[PDB]
Amino acid sequence: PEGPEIRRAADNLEAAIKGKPLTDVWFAFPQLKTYQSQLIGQHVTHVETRGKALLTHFSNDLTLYSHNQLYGVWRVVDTGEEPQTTRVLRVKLQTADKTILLYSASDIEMLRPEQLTTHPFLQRVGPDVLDPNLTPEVVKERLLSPRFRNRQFAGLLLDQAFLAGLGNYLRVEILWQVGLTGNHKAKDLNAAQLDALAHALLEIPRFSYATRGALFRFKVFHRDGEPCERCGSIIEKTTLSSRPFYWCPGCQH
DNA sequence: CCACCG
DNA sequence: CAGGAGAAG
Ligand SMILES: [Zn+2]
Repeated sequence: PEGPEIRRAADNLEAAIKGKPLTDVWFAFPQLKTYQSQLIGQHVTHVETRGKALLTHFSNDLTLYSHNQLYGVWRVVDTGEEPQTTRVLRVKLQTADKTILLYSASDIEMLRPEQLTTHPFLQRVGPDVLDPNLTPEVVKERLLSPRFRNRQFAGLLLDQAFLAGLGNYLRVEILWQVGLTGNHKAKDLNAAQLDALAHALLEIPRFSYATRGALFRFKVFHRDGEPCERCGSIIEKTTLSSRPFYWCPGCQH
């Protein structure tokens, strides 16, 4: 689950419980139990996302930080319901009609307002690809900036200090869209390619967010052994940056 | 380069 | 049941 999927989840958490008084609050972790009574009768004011970090803001200036990594997932249920699952329950935020449940995530903590800028992940993250205020022109500047112009794309497009919310499927899909392998740096692109990359870094995540739940589809991710829809070569699966990697040898260079 | 499910 | 599927030491 990458930025698009986390923002879709956050939207569903807001539809379920934004603004509604909490009738019960439960945390599995011993260090979070102290906040249960403190949050009963408060409400979620909004669910913010910064890339894959999810920030559940409450009406008393606390914010729950959660990060699902590769395995966490939120579920929305009617209050009192809890469908059988083998997953470990980590957070329950309950209101009169709907409850939200966080399963499996291990990175969960309660933040005071000052920590929204000093928490180690929140301090390092770059601009979010789903932020409508972030433009292709600003992404082009970021690519060409001294800080990032010499970085290889293979790792750059996984690094949340560059653009928050990109993960491996988005890396693979963006590089195929612009015809590039991961072994390039922004300093070496021509202006047309840089512009194409800047646009794709925003437009593919935004299209996935809008339509994965003309609709988003994978062009190469998990399509090894299939013909590329652009040039017909057979898509390959390898590893890149210690993660799987999908690409087309006929049209990515 | 710690942390559910062929 | 070792190893595959976001991020930091
Ligand atoms: Zn191709």
